[PDB]
Amino acid sequence: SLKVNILGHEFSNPFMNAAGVLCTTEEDLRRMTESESGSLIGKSCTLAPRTGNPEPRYFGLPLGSINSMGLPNLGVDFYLSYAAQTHDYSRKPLFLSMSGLSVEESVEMVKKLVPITKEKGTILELNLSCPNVPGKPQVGYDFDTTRTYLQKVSEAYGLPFGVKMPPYFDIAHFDMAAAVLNDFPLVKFITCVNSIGNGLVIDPANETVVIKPKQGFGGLGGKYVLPTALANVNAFFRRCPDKLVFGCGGVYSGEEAFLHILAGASMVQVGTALHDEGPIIFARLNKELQEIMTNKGYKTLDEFRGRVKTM
Amino acid sequence: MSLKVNILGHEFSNPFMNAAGVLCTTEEDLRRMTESESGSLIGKSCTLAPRTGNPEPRYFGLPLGSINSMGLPNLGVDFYLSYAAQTHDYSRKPLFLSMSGLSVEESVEMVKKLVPITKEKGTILELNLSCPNVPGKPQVGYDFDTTRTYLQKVSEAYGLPFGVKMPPYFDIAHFDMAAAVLNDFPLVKFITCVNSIGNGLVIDPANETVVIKPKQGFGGLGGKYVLPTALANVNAFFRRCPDKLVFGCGGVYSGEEAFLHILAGASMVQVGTALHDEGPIIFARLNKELQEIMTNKGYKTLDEFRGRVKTM
Ligand SMILES: Cc1cc2nc3c(=O)[nH]c(=O)nc-3n(C[C@H](O)[C@H](O)[C@H](O)COP(=O)(O)O)c2cc1C
Ligand SMILES: Cc1cc2nc3c(=O)[nH]c(=O)nc-3n(C[C@H](O)[C@H](O)[C@H](O)COP(=O)(O)O)c2cc1C
Repeated sequence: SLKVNILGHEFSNPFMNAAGVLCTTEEDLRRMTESESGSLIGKSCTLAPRTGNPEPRYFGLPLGSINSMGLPNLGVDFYLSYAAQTHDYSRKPLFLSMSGLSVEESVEMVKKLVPITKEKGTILELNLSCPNVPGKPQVGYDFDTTRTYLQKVSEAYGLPFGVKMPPYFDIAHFDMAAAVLNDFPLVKFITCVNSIGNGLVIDPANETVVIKPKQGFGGLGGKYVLPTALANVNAFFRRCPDKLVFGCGGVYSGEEAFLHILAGASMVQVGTALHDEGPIIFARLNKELQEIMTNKGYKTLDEFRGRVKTM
Repeated sequence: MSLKVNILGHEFSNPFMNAAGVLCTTEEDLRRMTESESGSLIGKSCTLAPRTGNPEPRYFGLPLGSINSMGLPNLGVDFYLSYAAQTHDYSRKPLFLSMSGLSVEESVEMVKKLVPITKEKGTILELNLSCPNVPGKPQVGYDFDTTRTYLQKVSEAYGLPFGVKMPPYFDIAHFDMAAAVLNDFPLVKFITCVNSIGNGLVIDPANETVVIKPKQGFGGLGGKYVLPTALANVNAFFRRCPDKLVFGCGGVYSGEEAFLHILAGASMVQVGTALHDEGPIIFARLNKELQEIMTNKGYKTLDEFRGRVKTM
């Protein structure tokens, strides 16, 4: 059994898309709904539509991806209408990611979600980590600013929600981040992690960067990020015992999913690998994770979630 | 054709050296680096008193790199100063020493001891603001107020040009903030980008157990994991600190990666994980591979393409 029971919902399996991959348009979301994924999440949205950064803004790499999309999205009203009128909740639960570029914008957006969450059960993931908007640094790397967002969003939304965090690389930062998150009881899950921000890829043949925005600087995903993701998942799993942790980063196989769950993940998100392979990946992921559990004698994910062994 | 680099008052035969921490802890390590084809070498980050470091296992080689939590094992500052003063053959190549005191008071005492040896022998200082593996000691480089303090106290105590080993940054505001601090210290002549990507976690799916013992399995990542991060940091500081040099460190396994670092702005190129895997023979291979790339492109010197990465 791959089932996950959290937030009052039954999820058929722990897999979903990472925000931003296969979730921007109505057709994208249809394809995620029809897939074997246990859930799905809408593109991080803004109050008004955006077309995003200029091209080229995505480059697939042997070890993953680099991107600077720039939050292209159809605007909050599109995703709310999708959540209210279009999505088939009998197939699977639905998350929406919101990434207002100011606390005021984020507050306006979540207020609109309230009635739809109440009526339909739509779940909010507040994005505190977009690394690709020029002039808008990651909110999650300023703990005073993070505290402000969480306060104002908690007050405006007033229902349980989650947060998408940037990756941290210092034990003191894990402690400081957890201290802020633990002051907000409505934050019921933490998604670790967003892209490793502001990497640079250069093509040796033409001596040129591979993406146009920000002088070539963009978010890294895929195989580059697995050990970082696992560390963040485990660090918050241990520091935030009354919250759930969702794993995101470097998942290409059931084995990586198993590691995320062992580190403490309740749901497992798939970005770069899904971009590479398409939504058929979720069928493969379910099969591979089931095999591993079968071979190890695990009847349910609860038997090993967060049970990574240390020396 | 030439791989020569003229910086810091020296002619380096080529841009390659070890990354601090790899093949540089013992006298025997340092001899092997000196005998290698490397353009330079740097001593293990040291502390005022000797350290044996963390318990085993504390290093694990990976298909895409390495994870470690060594814990700053080193023979103590007096050993490296004595190596620099009496043992090192400067006719072979210049010497850097890395210092990583666990408090600013410790660093000040260490750099004061270095002053006369730098004056006499020309030994170069790299101040480590980024060790991610000592429990309870966060990266100084991730606190810009603390960084300003270290740089003020070390500038005042040492009083000669030196460099800094920085942790990797992942946010444009952080590049801006880091550069604003570094640009206030004229004695900071070079910036080495980057130290390990800190506090990664590797788990073996077969036994469900982490692969290193210290810090519940959390350790710094090196190798293929870090190349795009290293290139970004190199280029970000190359642009923001035009009065300083940048050294590249991270993800170098071949002449191709070295070429990319130099294109991004690197004056010297440091090799960590790949050197740990291959041994000091790697430097001969790197020189050959970089020259081959230059030959194919029609470049005669590094100066022809250093910092000339193109954007769109
Ligand atoms: C093309 C692309 C678009 C993305 N857009 C978003 C987004 O809108 N919101 C968000 O929280 N993360 C976004 N990310 C980050 C992913 O959600 C994910 O955190 C990251 O790619 C790491 O997972 P991976 O290793 O599976 O790619 C995006 C990633 C990619 C590659
Ligand atoms: C075994 C080991 C020991 C290290 N010790 C140090 C050290 O003492 N001082 C330091 O500044 N960096 C240290 N590092 C970081 C490396 O100098 C380098 O910044 C990092 O490994 C990235 O380069 P690479 O990708 O070539 O490994 C160490 C790395 C390894 C693998």
